[PDB]
Amino acid sequence: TPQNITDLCAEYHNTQIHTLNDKIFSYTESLAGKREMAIITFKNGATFQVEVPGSQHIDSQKKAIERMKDTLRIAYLTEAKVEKLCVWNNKTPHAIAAISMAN
Amino acid sequence: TPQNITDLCAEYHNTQIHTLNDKIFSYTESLAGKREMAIITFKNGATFQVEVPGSQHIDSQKKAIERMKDTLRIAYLTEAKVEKLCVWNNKTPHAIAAISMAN
Amino acid sequence: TPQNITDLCAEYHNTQIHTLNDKIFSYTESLAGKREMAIITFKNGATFQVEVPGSQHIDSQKKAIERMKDTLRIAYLTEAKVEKLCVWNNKTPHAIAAISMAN
Amino acid sequence: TPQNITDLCAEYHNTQIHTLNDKIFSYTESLAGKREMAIITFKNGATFQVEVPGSQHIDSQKKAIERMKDTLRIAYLTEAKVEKLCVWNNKTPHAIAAISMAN
Amino acid sequence: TPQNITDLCAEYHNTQIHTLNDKIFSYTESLAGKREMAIITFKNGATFQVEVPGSQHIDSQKKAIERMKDTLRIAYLTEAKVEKLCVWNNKTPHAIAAISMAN
Repeated sequence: TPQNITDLCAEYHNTQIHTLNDKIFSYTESLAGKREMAIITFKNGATFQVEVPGSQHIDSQKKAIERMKDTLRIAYLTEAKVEKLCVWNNKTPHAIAAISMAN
Repeated sequence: TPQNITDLCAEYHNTQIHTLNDKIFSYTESLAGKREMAIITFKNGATFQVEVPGSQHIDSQKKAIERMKDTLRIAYLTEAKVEKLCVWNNKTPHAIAAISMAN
Repeated sequence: TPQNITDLCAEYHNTQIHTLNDKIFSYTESLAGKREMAIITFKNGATFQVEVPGSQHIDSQKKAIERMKDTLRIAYLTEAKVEKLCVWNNKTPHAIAAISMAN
Repeated sequence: TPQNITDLCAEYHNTQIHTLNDKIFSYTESLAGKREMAIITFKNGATFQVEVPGSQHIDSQKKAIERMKDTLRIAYLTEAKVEKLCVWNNKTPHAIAAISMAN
Repeated sequence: TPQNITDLCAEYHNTQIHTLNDKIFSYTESLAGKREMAIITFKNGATFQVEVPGSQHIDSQKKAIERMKDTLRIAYLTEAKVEKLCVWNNKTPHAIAAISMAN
């Protein structure tokens, strides 16, 4: 059972860590059909998505996808520094699997 | 697989982008029957709705409609700048499909 | 499709607008059986309730009732100014149908 | 239909009102099995619980129990003053039925 | 019922109290399949998890697990002082059973 985001990220294929150490620059969310997703950017130009729930996700990820969008919204609004994102790099924008926040 | 609200908005019929770059001026919410909806305005006089869930919405949009009203409420209370709205222009008030928040 | 709370309120019988332009003075919440409700007051004494869900409510109102109590609690804690309430005046306390926040 | 927490409390057997007019001193919450509950204390030592959902509860109370634990947490974190609690007397700690918050 | 986290903790096998009296240093959460979990750390090096929901959990614990991750995120973002954690010490990182917050 992993002790940090880097070790967690390494348990999966097609992932990587992006280190941001910065607040979120913009937060976007959509209710449009088949694009029920969130998109965040950072001032360095990096863009990430929380994917639309799909057949790629198992049932236990459903609640966590919803939570992640909650987390990104409040992080954005509080200007919380994002340390790292673990992302799947076989999607464009890279798809968020995990987030760490630290000052 | 869009990277921003403008490219997302462009995937749908009967939509357009409004650029606000302003905080929400007023936030209204109703629990009355058949009008379970939210309405927001900006100081420029613009009015937008989150529509009552209906037959025009597929299942996956229902959860995202609830999220959007949560987003608008907290955006309003924190005086967060709304960058852009993607809206359907075949409804009055124009109906929100997506929001971006920046600055 | 309503442009504002006054127009929305006018679509229903037994309603009226109260214009408060003030923050909520007190917030009360109960989980007692058959009294699962919220009550708010303003400094002048005017009292309003979010009614216990009952057979007068259609299914779509259930989520909106829960949303309204969430809204009143955060409005209270943030000292947000309530502009207007649309209420049913065939109940005591008058029962909230919609709320507008501005200023 | 009660105007305030004192009148609501008086509708029930084994209840009493505690007048605190003070912020929550401590907030405790548990996910351990059969102890899925919250406990709060005030600086005077008075201690209160939100009971684990049980056969004493009716269905309409389930969502309100969850809401009450939400309210207690955010009240604690914002240092909001608690005016009164209506509690059941026949449990230790006394079990919260209702809360009022006021300036 | 228990009046405090220490008494609550002692009701269970394989638990202990950690006394932190410090804000959370880092907050991590994951939506990756089979690792839908949260991890927190403190400046003293201590690391804790909210376990992925599984067969060891009774159904009533499920909502409480989701609540705990909510609480840890907001505690982190508000820099709220964590007093104590009750944990299962038969897991690595130690698994959170309960939390107490006090200033």
